This record gives sequence, structure tokens and C-alpha cells, in this order.
Amino acid sequence: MPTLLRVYIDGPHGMGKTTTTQLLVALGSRDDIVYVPEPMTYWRVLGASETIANIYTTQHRLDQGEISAGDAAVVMTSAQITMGMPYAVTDAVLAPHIGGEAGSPPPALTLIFDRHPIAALLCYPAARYLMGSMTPQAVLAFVALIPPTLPGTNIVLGALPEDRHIDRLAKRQRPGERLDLAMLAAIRRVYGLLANTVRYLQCGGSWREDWGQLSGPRPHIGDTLFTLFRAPELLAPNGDLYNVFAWALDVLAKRLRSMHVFILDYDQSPAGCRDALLQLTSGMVQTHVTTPGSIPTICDLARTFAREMGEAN
Amino acid sequence: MPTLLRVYIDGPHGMGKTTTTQLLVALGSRDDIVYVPEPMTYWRVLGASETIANIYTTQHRLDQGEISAGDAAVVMTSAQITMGMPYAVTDAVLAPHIGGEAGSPPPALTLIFDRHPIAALLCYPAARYLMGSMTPQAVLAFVALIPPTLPGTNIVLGALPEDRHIDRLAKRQRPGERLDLAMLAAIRRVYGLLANTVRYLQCGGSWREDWGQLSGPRPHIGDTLFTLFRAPELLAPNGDLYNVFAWALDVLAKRLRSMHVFILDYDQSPAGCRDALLQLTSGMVQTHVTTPGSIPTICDLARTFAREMGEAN
Ligand SMILES: Nc1ncnc2c1ncn2[C@@H]1O[C@H](COP(=O)(O)OP(=O)(O)O)[C@@H](O)[C@H]1O
Ligand SMILES: Nc1ncnc2c1ncn2[C@@H]1O[C@H](COP(=O)(O)OP(=O)(O)O)[C@@H](O)[C@H]1O
Ligand SMILES: Cc1cn([C@H]2C[C@H](O)[C@@H](CO)O2)c(=O)[nH]c1=O
Ligand SMILES: Cc1cn([C@H]2C[C@H](O)[C@@H](CO)O2)c(=O)[nH]c1=O
Repeated sequence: MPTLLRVYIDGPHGMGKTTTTQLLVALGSRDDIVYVPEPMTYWRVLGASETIANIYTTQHRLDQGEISAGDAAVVMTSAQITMGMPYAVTDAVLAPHIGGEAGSPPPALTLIFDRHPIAALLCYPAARYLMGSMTPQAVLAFVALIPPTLPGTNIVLGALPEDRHIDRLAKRQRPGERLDLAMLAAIRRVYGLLANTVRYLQCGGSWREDWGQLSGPRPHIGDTLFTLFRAPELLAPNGDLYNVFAWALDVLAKRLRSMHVFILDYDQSPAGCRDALLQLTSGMVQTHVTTPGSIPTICDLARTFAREMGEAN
Repeated sequence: MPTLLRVYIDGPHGMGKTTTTQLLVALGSRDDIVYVPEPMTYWRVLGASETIANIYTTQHRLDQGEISAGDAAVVMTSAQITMGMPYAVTDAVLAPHIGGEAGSPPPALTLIFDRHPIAALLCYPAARYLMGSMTPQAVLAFVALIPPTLPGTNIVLGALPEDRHIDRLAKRQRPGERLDLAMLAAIRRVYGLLANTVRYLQCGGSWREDWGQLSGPRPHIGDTLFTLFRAPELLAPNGDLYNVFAWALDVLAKRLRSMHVFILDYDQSPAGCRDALLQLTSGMVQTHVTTPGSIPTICDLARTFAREMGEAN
């Protein structure tokens, strides 16, 4: 039985995610390692035009008081649906080939993904929500749509001090981006809350029993994503969340619970970061594929994605 | 082992769906039959304000040339996310309790749902796409997000001549609706294409082998939803769909394939329609629940939904 290893490099933008994985795959590691790049072409052309631009422009006009939060929210929402679509469809076709977890044993194939579905379906929307360009109900709608967590979902979140992050953020500006530190802070905070949420849950956390603590390495509820959703728009007159919104948080918990997060330190040289990623790989969960044909089908799948939707990896 | 029966009454609006199910549950059928109503309160208040109004107004202004197709599309998209959210979250929490199909045997509990997730995630968006207020890429994004089809998903689509439909459409106008026959035709056509798509697939249909037939009771490809997606925005220079868009159609097929559709004729009296629905029930697939506690948890779930998000069933 062959094994597949799936790694999702994620975290806030402009940290060294692209720089470090492209070096990772640049070790001449046969054909057993494949890199699935950010689908910039989908975002800029295929799905709609200059979406990244659309987003950064829209937050700007909002900040300059040129549009209402309502108008911002509508645009931001449709924008995000577009951002994550490539994520969703890939995961959707990759589902029927992922079998149970085979412990931590030569992975016949290794997929290094650039971002996991939660990035566009949960992480960014939540930041926009913090930036005032997204409604909490809009966020929970994406949450309710997050696909079931597949076995062996290894997510590598990054770590890098604010100052060094800003510098690197400056050097690399995606086509249509605008330097927005407020967003840099929101995105950073959301990702921190996420990692904590996983831990909190994996240590027996139950958002329902701890909800009262809000209503006033062993992270408490207050240090998790759940705090964001204690907004007035979501609270019934009796002070409890409405059942729809509670169930969404339930689904949030079910999805996050079974994810394996690792924290790659980026505060170092491209070589080092590459080595560290590689070092982490040793301890990541592998899984068996459902059919003998899965590996080639999967190998080719990634290749097709990368070819058709990557700008330059 | 207890069994659950799940029925999804769907089809275009203003056909008698509410009128006929409320009579169905009105036979004094103990506590074994539960009706999950349209979540109007979520649409009108909880999720955002007067969404149904937002939609009908937005299509109107578009038609009057007061907004661009682009502006229409953005609004329409976020609107729809909001429309289906209650659908998505319910299905999401109902997932872990649905086990395999137990043939067609007294269903311990029977849930009569008002619309299935595909209504807001596929059916309506596709109509708006036809109305020019939604982009095909927007539609396929919702498609890629349709949750895995659960066992025993029984979907009852309705049948009623255009003339009789229009009349009934007039008598019942949801808060904020606008009589739009163009939409009535688009919605009707989409739902027809859907039923055909199921059949087509269940008779060994493969959209990939039949794609060429487009590129020019045994329904051919041309009579299915697949025809809608042969749009220029989705076609590569070489005449084939781009791989992202193809995979989405793949996911469309995987989702539709395992659904059980039935066609309830509405061209009759409320009593008759009720009897016919009841008659169909006999031949619908049941499934076992995953835990002994599932039934009560599920029974209560439906009750909570109905209570908190139904206007008057
Ligand atoms: N280890 C590193 N040390 C210093 N600068 C780096 C390092 N890795 C990447 N960079 C630079 O910082 C910017 C952001 O990195 P990049 O990998 O391109 O972003 P992202 O995290 O968004 O994928 C780029 O200009 C890149 O050259
Ligand atoms: N069997 C029927 N014959 C004639 N009119 C009907 C019948 N069932 C419902 N109606 C009427 O047609 C309108 C639409 O029906 P309704 O069930 O309310 O809509 P929907 O299909 O959208 O749920 C209502 O005014 C209703 O009174
Ligand atoms: C994944 C994702 C990225 N982005 C932005 C962050 C970066 O500028 C760029 C991804 O590199 O797009 C979003 O705005 N939303 C998203 O969902
Ligand atoms: C389910 C759904 C209904 N509708 C409209 C049709 C009806 O006017 C009303 C549902 O009864 O809302 C949409 O516009 N989009 C949807 O996704």
C-alpha cells in the first residue's frame, strides 16, 4: 500500500511561504515531490478580473469613507468566494482518493500546497470582518461551507516578528495589492487565534462550556477564534447565540479538531527555512490512497492545477 | 436499529410546496413526522435584512438598466450565500448521524424539509445566471461547495403546467418578491434540467464523453444542466473547458448521481397533492442513524430550526 503525504503551507501573506517551498522542491527530490502554487491566474483572469485588486481597492474606499460598510461587505464576500474556489474544487476531487492515516515510511508522493481551503473560507473573511468590510453572518456562512477535514491534513503555520514581516511584506506586493498594516495585523491575529483554537480543542476544549468565560500552552476560550463570534448581530435577546450561529461554531470545531498544525519559524535565511520545513516533514501524518491509480491521478491533478492556474509557482 | 426517512420537497417557488406539506403533517401523524420550514426569519432578519427583497429589487434595477451586470452579480452572489446558509449548517450537523441506506419498514422519524441545499447552492444561482444577474464562474463556485450527498437523500420535485403555476404564483408573494415571469421560466427550466441530469447520470451518463454533442426518458447531455456551462467565459482557446471548471462539473456529477428524485404532480387539489406525497413516501429510501441518541438529537434539531427560523411554517 502506497502512502501520500499532504502539506499545506499557510499563514498570513508575505512571510516567505513561496520563497521557502520553492527551495524545498529545489533539492532535486525526484518526481516524488509536487508543489501546488497559488492560483493567481484564476484570481486575476479566469474567475474574475483582478480580484486581489478588487479587495484591496474596496477596503481602501471603505476606509476613505467612500462606500458604506454594507457595500464593502457585498463586494468582499463575492470576492472571497472567487478567491477560494480553486481551493474548494481541488479538495473536492482529492477527497475520494484519501484513505485513513498511516501513522507518520517513504511517502510515495508528497504534495506541498500553497494554502488550505480555510484560508479563503475562514481566515481571510474573519480578518475582513475585523477590518469592518465583512459581516459576522457572512463569515459563518463560509464556515458552514468548509469541506470535511480529510485525513492527514497537515497545516504548517508560520512565525515571524511583526517588524521583519512588514519588511518582507514590502518587498513582495502581489499584482493589485496595497500596503495595509491594519490588514497585516488582523490577518496575523486571526492566524494566531486559529492555531490556538486547534490546540484548545485537542486538549478537550468545548466552546459551549466555556462560552460563559467570554460572556463577561493551555489556551483558554478567550484566545481562540470563538471570541470573534460574540458579536451583537449574532446574539439573541437572552444573551445566547442563535442556534443557527451556534451550529456554525459547532461545525467550526468539528473541522478544526482533526487538523495537524506545525509552526515553521521564518525568522531566518531561505536555506534555513527550507531545511526546517524539510525537518518538519519527517513528523507529518501520511495516509493511504483509495486506489492504486490514485497516486498518478493525484500527481497529474496537481500538475494540471499548477500549470493552468499558477503564475510562476 | 431505528430508521430515519428524509424527504426534501423542492422545485420552483409558488407551486403548492408549503400548502401540500402542511396538510401532510396535518393528518395527526403522532410525533414521528416533523416539518422543517423555509427559514424566512434568517433571510429577512438574522442573516441580513430583507434578502428576498434585495434579490428581486436587484434583478429589477438590472433589467431597467440602472446597474451593470457586474454590480448585479456581486449583490446576487452574496445574497445567495445568505439564502442557503441555514441549509448548509443544518446538513452539516445532520451528517454525523446519517448511516447507510436501509432499503426503502416503519421510519422511526420522518423529516419533511422545505428545500434541499442544492436549491440555494445550485438551482437559483443557475437561474440568475440565465437572467444575467449571476456569472457562470460564480455558479460553479457554489457547485464546488455543495456538501457530499448524504445517504437517503430523497428529493421530491414538482410538476405543474405554466398557466396554473403563474396563477398560484400570483396568490402567494413572499415578503419582498416581485412578479417576474422571466425568473419563473428560468427557475422552471433549471429544475427540469436537474431532474434530467439525475436520470441521465443514473443511466450511465458521462458528461465528459458527451461534451462533444454540445460542442456543435433517455435524456441526452443536451437536456441536462451541463448545457448551461458551455459558456465562452469558461472555454479555453482550444475549445475545451478549463480544468478548474471541468472539475467543478465533475463534482456536480458526483453530487447529483446519488440523489433519489420523485416528481409530485401539483395540478390537483391540496387534499390530492397531500395524498400523492404520502403515496410517494412509501417508496423512499430510509437510513439507519449512527447512534441511539441520533433520533432525539435530530428530532429536537428540526424543532429548534423550525422554531427559530420559520415564519409560519
Ligand atoms: N527567509 C527569508 N528571509 C528574508 N526575506 C525573505 C525570506 N523568504 C522570503 N523573503 C522575501 O520576503 C517577501 C515575501 O516572501 P514570499 O515567500 O514571496 O511571500 P509569501 O509568504 O506571501 O508567499 C519576498 O520578497 C521574499 O523575497
Ligand atoms: N393544490 C393547489 N391547488 C391550487 N392552489 C394551490 C394549491 N396548493 C397551493 N396553492 C396556492 O398557490 C400559492 C402557492 O403555494 P405555496 O404552497 O404557498 O407555495 P410554495 O410552492 O412556494 O411553497 C398559495 O397561494 C396557495 O394558496
Ligand atoms: C487566500 C487569500 C488571499 N488574499 C490575498 C492576500 C495576498 O495579497 C494574496 C495572496 O497571496 O491575496 C485574500 O485577500 N483573500 C484570500 O482568501
Ligand atoms: C431558496 C431560494 C429562494 N429564493 C426565492 C424564491 C422565493 O421568492 C423565495 C423562497 O420561497 O425566495 C431565492 O431567490 N433564492 C434561493 O436560493
